[PDB]
Amino acid sequence: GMTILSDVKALGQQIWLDNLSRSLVQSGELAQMLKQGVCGVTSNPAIFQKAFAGDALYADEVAALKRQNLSPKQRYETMAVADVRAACDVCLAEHESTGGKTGFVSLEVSPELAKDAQGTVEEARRLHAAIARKNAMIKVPATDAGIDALETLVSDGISVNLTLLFSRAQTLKAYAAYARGIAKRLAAGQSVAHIQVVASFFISRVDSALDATLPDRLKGKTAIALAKAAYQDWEQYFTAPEFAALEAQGANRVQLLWASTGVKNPAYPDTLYVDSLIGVHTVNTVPDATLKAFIDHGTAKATLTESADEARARLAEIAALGIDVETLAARLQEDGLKQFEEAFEKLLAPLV
Repeated sequence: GMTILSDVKALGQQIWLDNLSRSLVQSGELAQMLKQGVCGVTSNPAIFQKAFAGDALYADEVAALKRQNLSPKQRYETMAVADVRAACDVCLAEHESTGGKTGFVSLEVSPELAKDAQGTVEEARRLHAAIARKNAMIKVPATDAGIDALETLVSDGISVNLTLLFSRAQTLKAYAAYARGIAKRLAAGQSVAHIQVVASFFISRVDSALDATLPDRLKGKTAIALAKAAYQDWEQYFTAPEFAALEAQGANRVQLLWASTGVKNPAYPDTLYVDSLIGVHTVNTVPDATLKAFIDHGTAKATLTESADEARARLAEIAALGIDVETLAARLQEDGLKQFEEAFEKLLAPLV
């Protein structure tokens, strides 16, 4: 039942909605979610493509914007920034109530910037200013250029959702970049206590890539095993003396955020990923059908740290089979970028 969201909060995990649209906010639905236990919102270009195509409240806004001398991208950004502003306003009471730890809304930069660190910084600073809300996160793909940009943006005091992570190694590189940016601010006497970063580590796409060729004892296990190992890495990195010296001065840890947590394979229970990944100081962003499945028949238990030995043993067998999860991660990141660019070009066409 609905109280499960609060039960998961008591276990230390925030549940965010992996959807955004003009009607979600305007209808009052988001506000009612923010009072039932939902704690934030994520978007991406595919989410906006679907929203723009299906939500009747965009029609008048597009007609208005087509009367102005604007590029398709600016028309999109005006629409998306307006949705994000409005959602931030709905989430602001939640955000302020925790000292700025919850109640975030994320907006992703253009996919074409993913390998351009300077361009990413420029667009992220611009979108941060355009939204003009303390609870907005700018969402940046975790390419090498994105990790470069993360350090700069953190040093600028901007909260970031670093996305398209599939790799434990790349996630550790992101933590190090974050820490460098925090250290910069502390050295300059600048605030750090409101800077929040999440590392959006993708789940279902790993199983989708591998399961058809895995042996039976591993089908549907790899993504969860990776996530459990990533969380062990997180505990080690953020408790170490190096980070503790920053946390003592007000720095926040990065948090892992489980993304792509809708189940794609009908052979697995629809709550598999949510049920399996609950642990303290994490986030899980879910699509609306998964949110409703979890409310209906999910389970709130601290599963993320259970049986880490088995997770390791499974990852050892994945390697034994010749699957290099680092090569896989790079391929999944590049393919996610291609898919997001396709979605973005698809949403821009009707805005010409």
